[PDB]
Amino acid sequence: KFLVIAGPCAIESEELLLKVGEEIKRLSEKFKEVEFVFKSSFDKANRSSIHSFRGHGLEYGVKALRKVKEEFGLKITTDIHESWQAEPVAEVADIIQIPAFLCGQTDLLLAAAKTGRAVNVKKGQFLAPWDTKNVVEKLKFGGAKEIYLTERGTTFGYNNLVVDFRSLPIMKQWAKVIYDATHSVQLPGGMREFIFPLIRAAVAVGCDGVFMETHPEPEKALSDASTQLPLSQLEGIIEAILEIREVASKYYETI
Amino acid sequence: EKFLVIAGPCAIESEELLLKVGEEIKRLSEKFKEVEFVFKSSFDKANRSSIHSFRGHGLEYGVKALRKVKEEFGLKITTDIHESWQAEPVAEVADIIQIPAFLCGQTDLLLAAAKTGRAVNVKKGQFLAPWDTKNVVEKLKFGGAKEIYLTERGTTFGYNNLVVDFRSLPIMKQWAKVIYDATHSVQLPGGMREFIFPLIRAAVAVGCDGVFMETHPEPEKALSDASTQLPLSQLEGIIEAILEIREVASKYYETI
Amino acid sequence: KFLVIAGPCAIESEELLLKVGEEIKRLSEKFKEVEFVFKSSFDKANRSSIHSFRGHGLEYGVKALRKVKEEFGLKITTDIHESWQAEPVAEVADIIQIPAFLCGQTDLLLAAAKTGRAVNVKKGQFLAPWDTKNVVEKLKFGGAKEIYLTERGTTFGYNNLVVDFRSLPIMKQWAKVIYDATHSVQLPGGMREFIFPLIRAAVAVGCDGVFMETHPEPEKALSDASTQLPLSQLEGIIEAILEIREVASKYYETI
Amino acid sequence: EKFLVIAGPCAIESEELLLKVGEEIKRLSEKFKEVEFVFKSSFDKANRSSIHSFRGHGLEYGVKALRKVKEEFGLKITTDIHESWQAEPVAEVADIIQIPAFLCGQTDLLLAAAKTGRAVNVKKGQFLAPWDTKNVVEKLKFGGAKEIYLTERGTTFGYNNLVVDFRSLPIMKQWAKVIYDATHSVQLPGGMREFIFPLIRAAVAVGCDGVFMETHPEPEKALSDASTQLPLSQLEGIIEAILEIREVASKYYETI
Ligand SMILES: O=C[C@H](O)[C@H](O)[C@H](O)COP(=O)(O)O
Ligand SMILES: O=C[C@H](O)[C@H](O)[C@H](O)COP(=O)(O)O
Repeated sequence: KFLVIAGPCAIESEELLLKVGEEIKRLSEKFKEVEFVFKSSFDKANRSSIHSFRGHGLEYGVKALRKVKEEFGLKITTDIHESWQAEPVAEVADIIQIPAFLCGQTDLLLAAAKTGRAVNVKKGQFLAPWDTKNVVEKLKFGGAKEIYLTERGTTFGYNNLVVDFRSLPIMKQWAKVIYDATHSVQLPGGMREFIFPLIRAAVAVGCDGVFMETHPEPEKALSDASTQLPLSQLEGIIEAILEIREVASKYYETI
Repeated sequence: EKFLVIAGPCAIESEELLLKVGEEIKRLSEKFKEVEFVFKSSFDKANRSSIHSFRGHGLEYGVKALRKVKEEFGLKITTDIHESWQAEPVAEVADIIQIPAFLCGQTDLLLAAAKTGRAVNVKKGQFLAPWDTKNVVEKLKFGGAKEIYLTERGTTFGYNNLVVDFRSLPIMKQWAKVIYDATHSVQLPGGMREFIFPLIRAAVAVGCDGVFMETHPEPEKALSDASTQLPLSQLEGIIEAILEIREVASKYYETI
Repeated sequence: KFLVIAGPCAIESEELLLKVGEEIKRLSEKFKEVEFVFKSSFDKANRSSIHSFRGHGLEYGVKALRKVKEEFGLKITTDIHESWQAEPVAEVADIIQIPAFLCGQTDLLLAAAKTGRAVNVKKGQFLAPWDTKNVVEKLKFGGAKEIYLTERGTTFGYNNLVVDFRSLPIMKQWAKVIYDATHSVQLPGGMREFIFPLIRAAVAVGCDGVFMETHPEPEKALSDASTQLPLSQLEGIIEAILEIREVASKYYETI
Repeated sequence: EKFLVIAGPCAIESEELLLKVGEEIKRLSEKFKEVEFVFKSSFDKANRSSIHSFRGHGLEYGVKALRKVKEEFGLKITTDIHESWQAEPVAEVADIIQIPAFLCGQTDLLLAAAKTGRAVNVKKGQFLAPWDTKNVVEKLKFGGAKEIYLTERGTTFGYNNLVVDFRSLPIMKQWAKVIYDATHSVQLPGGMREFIFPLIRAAVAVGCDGVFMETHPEPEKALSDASTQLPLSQLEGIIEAILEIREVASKYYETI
């Protein structure tokens, strides 16, 4: 079924995770046709500034995510940054996420694949659509069975990203495709006004799921404040994409 | 608002080809009554890569052929101009005067089109940022244009490649009606037909005021853009699909 | 010999042209090894705003340029924007310049070639280096014998241009290459601080000439105010590029 | 200031290959006394496109081979790290710790290199703007780095292509010494050796603190970057040329 990956950008506190988790649980009950996966990072490994928020550590993060899975019975996903983190994370993560900048790091991919868990690789801003084939092959070599490729924008000049929707049908040739509606509109080193419009495009073209970061009060988020979606708007956007998908799916090309 | 569909053969290879495509467009206009069809075809391809490629049969012949289409089928007409002097004669048959992408900044050409009293559709240059189309519209308004369109046809992305930045649609909608060019946006400067349909679906899901599509009875035999012109028999199905997606997505279109 | 095309961006007045022309004449006498060509546009056909300065017309422009050629005996070059302007311009212009946005307009190229004059085509911001071969062929078809291709930057994201120096050796395969030091640093819709550094790169790589707009008081220019080079700095930059060229020329690849 | 030349085989294919290249570099260091040579070679290619491509013989073997080069030729050494834990062992032989382009933003890796007390050279990411390297340097300084370098190795320009924006050299010089990577800047992601020499000439004419060049006795047989590694016999001539261009251009280098 259609996948929806959502949650707060960073694990600011398990309290925050539980609040967002509650709403995601509710939506989960309202849209039985959709598979929800709760996402949150235990560490922001590449903030621009050394003085910005990174997180509270892997242990605190895995624990908080554990609380969410136990308290709401929701699937979990979080990203790893070095090979050694794959094993401890796979304890609670149903899907291991590979950061865009690290999509080419062979050891990280193999470490993730070895855990037996599903792997979702964010397509690097520097990577061409057809070059993701090699990424998938590495993961298969490492034993991965459930593989996802996430479109999150491509470098377009300086401090700007563009979404080349031709990438969706191309990557679909070798993996399930997810569209990241949050980071695709960000300006490296973004405009929330473009999040919904581009999400509509993604489902009209055809993808296997959408990725969206949401926060009760984006204004106060410790990361991606200007792009995280207000929690109260999540339901409406999901309903909208299911409606558009229902109609457009009739024309999705056979890949 | 009535959705605009601009379609027709890339070039006026012959008056016969035009009537053949025109006949099909006329039939679709009778079916899709919620759509405003505009027949398009260039009397001249002024910037073919090679000096040896087909350009056309001249302005006189072209206007004459386009007039035959309007007279026989009662369809609106659009064609592009390349120099200021062409605006007047072309305005005699063209309901919408098209401004080529490479020429979207030529002040005199814009002014020439504007003073004819006809609608003007400017192809956004492959080098132009979406927010910079504001001054292009300002020039047209200054010149007397009352009905203005901006067409998204891709942006330079490395060498011999174009990418469609759909953020341009809501941005340009701030100052003009927006049209999505489904044919030229997938061509590799100096074409990939498999991406025509998916990208047009994205355009209507995002929200635009119309779509531009070149169609030919037999693309394979086309004298220009043979790789991207849509087979005529496929037009009806594409239009039905974009109307369906437009309908379901419409309640979510943001207000400017 | 090495070509140096210089002059004020636009013909603000024949007075301005004579002042710049005087200095160019002087430099002409100081550097006999260089072929100087005076440049100035009689019309800025694509200003962003309808309210910006365009010029005083073709007649006034051709007349002013005529005064410069007669009073100083300097070669002349100016750009045309529509086919009909080719003939009247060729009366005084030794080199007819084709604007970057119009480098693909067949009739404009043929009209310029038919005049018998030399033709310098500014490479479009949208054009790939290898695609200039077709441009040259069009001009040869039209009778052109002396053909130049000018590097002036390539579209790089929005409102930015990058100079891919690989273009110099590539275009050299079919025409003489000129490097435009002024427009290459401009930000469409620029930083004067990068003009000199990039000029040095151009001569180190290897070109047949340089193009530079200069004005007695750039601060007061009616066009390209932030990028035109102060007249007083022209001599030093020219001396610098001749010195660098003298040394680097030993390594210019055989094309 | 003493010009820096970082050179060596892309990968440590064997300790034998290293000594062969090292011998030539040692000879050039005796001739070009105004140059500070640093021998470079990766103990691991952690991001080859294919899982089937050559990666290396391990960290232990690599450090051992690099140590043999330093001991036998008395040359400075540099190699890249891919994860935080590698910084300590690598710092035992490496005078300069290199940070891969894709990893230029990984805070922990930067911090790990910085606390070793060794110099750190960060390859500017293909996705990073020149002005955004300021925070990368800030992180290193925060971590204890006293000698920092930023290497220009090209920027993403469309698909499978990189362009070198030479404006980056004077921009990055504001906060660190700048090195120009002559090998990777001409490679087509997922190589054009004919552009290596001309672009390196541009780099020195613009002004940099050093150049980075991969060289192999027989590029054709290289296990990595066989298309762009410079034939060893050509190194001397390239170095002489950049020193000559640097000299003549130097009086014109702008002050930061
Ligand atoms: O503006 C021109 C449009 O891109 C056309 O598709 C153009 O005529 C391309 O022509 P060619 O196939 O000669 O490059
Ligand atoms: O960062 C990696 C450098 O670009 C190398 O040249 C890299 O290993 C490229 O490898 P491949 O030839 O497998 O794509």
